[PDB]
Amino acid sequence: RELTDRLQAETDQLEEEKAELESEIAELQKEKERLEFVL
Amino acid sequence: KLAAAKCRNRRRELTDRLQAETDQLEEEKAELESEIAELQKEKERLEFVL
Repeated sequence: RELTDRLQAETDQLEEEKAELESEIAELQKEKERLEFVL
Repeated sequence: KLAAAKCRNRRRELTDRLQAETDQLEEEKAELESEIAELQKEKERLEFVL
């Protein structure tokens, strides 16, 4: 289980970055929607 | 009429740029999802053999 943990630790890193991207996407869409629908 | 069309195009320009940025982030997210898959694909090869 030693070689598998380095893999999982790198998976964890990528998952944080992915969550950061999803957070940016949602915020930009909220802004887009603000402009589109005039809110 | 033409002046109203200018403000419209400027916002439509802005909303398009917000969408072009979104598409870029979505591409980046897709690349991250590949790398994750390739890593889990190996965590299973090893865990399988081990």
